[PDB]
Amino acid sequence: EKFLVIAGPCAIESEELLLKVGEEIKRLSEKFKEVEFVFKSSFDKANRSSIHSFRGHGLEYGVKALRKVKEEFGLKITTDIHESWQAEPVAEVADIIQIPAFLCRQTDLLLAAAKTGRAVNVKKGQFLAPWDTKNVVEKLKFGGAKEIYLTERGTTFGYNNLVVDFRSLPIMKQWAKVIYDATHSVQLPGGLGMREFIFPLIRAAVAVGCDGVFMETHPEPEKALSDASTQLPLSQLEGIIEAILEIREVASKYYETI
Amino acid sequence: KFLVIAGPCAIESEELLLKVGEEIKRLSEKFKEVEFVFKSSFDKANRSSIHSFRGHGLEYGVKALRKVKEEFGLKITTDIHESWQAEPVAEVADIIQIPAFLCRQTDLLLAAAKTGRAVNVKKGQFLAPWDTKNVVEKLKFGGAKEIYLTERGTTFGYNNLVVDFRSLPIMKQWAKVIYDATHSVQLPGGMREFIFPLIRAAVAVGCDGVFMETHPEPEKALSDASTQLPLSQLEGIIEAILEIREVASKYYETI
Amino acid sequence: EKFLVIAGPCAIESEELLLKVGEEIKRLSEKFKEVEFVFKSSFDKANRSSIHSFRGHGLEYGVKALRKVKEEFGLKITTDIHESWQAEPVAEVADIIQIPAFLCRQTDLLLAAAKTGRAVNVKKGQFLAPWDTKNVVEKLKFGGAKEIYLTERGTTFGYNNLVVDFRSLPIMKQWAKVIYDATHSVQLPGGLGMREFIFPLIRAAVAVGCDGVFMETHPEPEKALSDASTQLPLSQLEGIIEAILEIREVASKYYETI
Amino acid sequence: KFLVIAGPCAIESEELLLKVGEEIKRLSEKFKEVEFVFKSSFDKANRSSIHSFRGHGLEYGVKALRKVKEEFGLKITTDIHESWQAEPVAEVADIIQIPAFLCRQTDLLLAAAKTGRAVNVKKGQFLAPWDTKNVVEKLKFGGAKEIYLTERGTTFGYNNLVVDFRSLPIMKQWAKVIYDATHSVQLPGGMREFIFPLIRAAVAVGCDGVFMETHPEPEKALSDASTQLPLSQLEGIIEAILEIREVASKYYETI
Ligand SMILES: CCC(OP(=O)(O)O)C(=O)O
Ligand SMILES: CCC(OP(=O)(O)O)C(=O)O
Ligand SMILES: CCC(OP(=O)(O)O)C(=O)O
Ligand SMILES: CCC(OP(=O)(O)O)C(=O)O
Repeated sequence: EKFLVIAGPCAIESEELLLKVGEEIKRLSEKFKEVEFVFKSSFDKANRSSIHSFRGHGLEYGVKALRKVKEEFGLKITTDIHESWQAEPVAEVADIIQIPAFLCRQTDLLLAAAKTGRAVNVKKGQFLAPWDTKNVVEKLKFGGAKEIYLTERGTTFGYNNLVVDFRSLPIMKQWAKVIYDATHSVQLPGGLGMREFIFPLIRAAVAVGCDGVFMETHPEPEKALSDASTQLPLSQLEGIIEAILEIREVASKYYETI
Repeated sequence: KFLVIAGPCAIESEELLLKVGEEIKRLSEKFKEVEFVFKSSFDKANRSSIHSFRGHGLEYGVKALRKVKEEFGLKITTDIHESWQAEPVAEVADIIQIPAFLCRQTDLLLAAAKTGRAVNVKKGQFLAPWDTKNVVEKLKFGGAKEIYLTERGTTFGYNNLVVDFRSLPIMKQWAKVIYDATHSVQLPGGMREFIFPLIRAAVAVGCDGVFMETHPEPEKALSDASTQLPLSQLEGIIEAILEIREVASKYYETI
Repeated sequence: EKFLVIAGPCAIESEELLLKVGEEIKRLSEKFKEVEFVFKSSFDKANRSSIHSFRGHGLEYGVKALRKVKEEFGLKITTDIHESWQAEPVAEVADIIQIPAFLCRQTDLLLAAAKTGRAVNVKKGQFLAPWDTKNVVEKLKFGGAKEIYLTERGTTFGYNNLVVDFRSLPIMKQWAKVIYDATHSVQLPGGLGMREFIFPLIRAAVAVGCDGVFMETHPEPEKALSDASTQLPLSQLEGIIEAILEIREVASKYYETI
Repeated sequence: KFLVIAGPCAIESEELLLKVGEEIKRLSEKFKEVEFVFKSSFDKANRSSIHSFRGHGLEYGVKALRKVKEEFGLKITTDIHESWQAEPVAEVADIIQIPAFLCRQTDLLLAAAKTGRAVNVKKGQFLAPWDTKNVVEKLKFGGAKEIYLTERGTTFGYNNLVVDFRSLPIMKQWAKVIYDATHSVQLPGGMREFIFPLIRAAVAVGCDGVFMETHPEPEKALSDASTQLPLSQLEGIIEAILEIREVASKYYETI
């Protein structure tokens, strides 16, 4: 099946930033024709740890910016919602509506996304066990969602640390397509992440077997207004994608049937 | 004064709230040194299953809670799940409760703070004790002056929560601390036998209040049936923690 | 029942150190007649993280020193063993043979301690679940142990951190007397512990209900050759004991029947 | 060359070792680029129950292992549990294995190092990856020159282990790293369905070898019956990880 690569800057710092990253993602989409690229960027970081951290420029501005990326590059779009009322307006541009990890159990939010007719990707909560995502999928199907994804992004392991239990991939695959979040899984919650572990863990993900990967990427991560310690330098995206496609190919014959 | 937040998990009916409200009113008159706050949720917005009980809506809930306050003169507290709910809930709620999964949702915290009411945030199962400092800062920036942080367990492997009592003294540095005796022993996706033992630990360590879900017939409760405390056992547990607190308070560490 | 207080310097730095601490423990034993005091000190720290850390002066020297404490103060003695051959020689002086947390599953060590006729106290491994101590007790009873204790000393919680799940107290009480280790439960494994949490957690232990407490104490912890960050200053011992006896008394009527 | 440590969990009989040894010898001839090491324990010294199978003793075990080496020319490895066992086990064991629960026992490590043999330490379920540096230092101080560290899972709540693959690159800084594919999925006090998936992850991340318990009829094994790999499936898994390693190795990070 066509492998999914969800990538883009963590936050919509500006429409300019989006177009710059979008241009590169479009270039890669022309090279890796076996991959379905989906451009991602949040119009609002509604759960920052600090009240002083960057959040965004609003839903209106964000949707407009994402619409520009789609119009200029013909790329599919995904962004996350935080409250039920945002589902409808976001659905006007987003091909995939993303549900934040902390909100994976909020029934009304899931239902709001599901009734839009768009695909829905739920980030698995850091508090959730793999088998408990079955009910998350059930809620979505109940709400009308026909294309559902579950994203592995790490599990609470002691304080300010996340561990990736790769057994979650084959478990969740039982009821939905599975995406591996390569950048959030190495973040150290409330720590201030370890970028040195992004590549090795993404290699593990495709060796185990998943339906796609999620990666935050920015031209200059150190200057990012969010996830500055974990966003992947844009220039490194192509090489990482080539590597995972190669590993996926050689491991694919061994992927177990669900 | 020591706070005791109690009531049925969900507003299954105003009748249920009245029955429980009558008992909490009685204890309220018996333990004058304790500040009682009646609690019940108008909506269980985060149930695991789509087929589980959620409630009768916000309007019916605020109505029933209004009835408890008017008929018994008890303070009220209930939780909100989206920003728009803050204002209407504040009409009756003396303390607005923020769900554990939603303790990092900035707009929900700000919305609650804006009402002028007290705010009690359930510490997320994913949050470290020291990371609650930023939660308090959001509420203060939002205008809140009476702020509570509630210990309700931390993710410990799958489908299990552990109470790290070191959290009580840590969180006390920036807010009043409440110990949730019923959700702390629940097994996500619990054991009532551990409720009393751990609540005794909480007061021995030192906290500003305790939170307990109580129901006349927990077995029939439409929510948290395995952990809600039988109404008839509430008085005994309250007297027990007051006695333990009386002796232990001598040793509570300064701030 | 008579509450147990197991206390003493972590390691047998010298026979002098033992006598100094022993004198204070003897004084307290005369005051707190409702408490059964047991003097503790390790003749060898056989599991230090670093090869460069202090271990001890040998079994022979240690046993001799402990024998001096018992002879001079009439105090019961306890120390830990690391290999089966040490059980017999240690049993000559130790009233209670202690089994290290990492070795709580080593069948031969438990059996070696059990056949001596002495009481045996097993530190619950940081990897062990409360209900899995039932088999530990079974092994001991099988080996002839008639007086058995299980000691709560924390559980692995992420990296370099331990958490005390107080539910373990009533669970383990089902099959053995339970001791709460107040100083090791706050240590941060391979961290370099937080002494500020020793007192609050010990208060929790007696409120929940246990059969005794274990505390490492040293005249000048900062100068200790082991557990310098967690050993309780000797001058603070009396006050801590008074406090837990007071809390135990008021909470005792509520202790659940196993 | 890549290391593959395999064999039945316990020496249930020299006959069993011979049957498994014959297959490992065959694969040894098929995969010349791989260094095979035959493994089996002469004693399961840490069983949960006093009534569980331990083995036939050290003498019978070393005897059977000697038979495997002599009859097949395969390297040998078995674990020790007390210091005195190091010398006699070293008579046949090319690699002395240190149990996970015993990875911090200084005298056991030194005893193993003194024999002059290679030493493979199972990382304790309680140990952080970076804390294995001190384990290596003990062995070096003891005279060991060939040192391995084996990833076998970390305590994750109760009766569960999680494999934090970040450990592979971290431990590689100071020793050769082996991934234990069978114990990493066992549930303390497991699921065979996760063995292959995680071993694929291990080679994709990068390691120096893999450890696998294999038995002709795992269902009848007297130890780790729920996780031992059926002998007939070993060849396929080895070929699979060699292919994945061949492609993935291009991306292994430098030291
Ligand atoms: C909050 C934002 C976010 O992800 P989580 O919900 O998994 O943390 C994101 O991908 O932008
Ligand atoms: C969801 C409801 C709830 O608490 P948590 O947010 O701590 O789970 C409650 O107290 O009703
Ligand atoms: C190793 C020494 C030791 O305890 P643990 O086994 O619980 O760590 C002790 O109390 O001396
Ligand atoms: C006990 C035996 C054992 O391994 P651990 O020490 O990792 O559990 C083994 O590989 O035989």
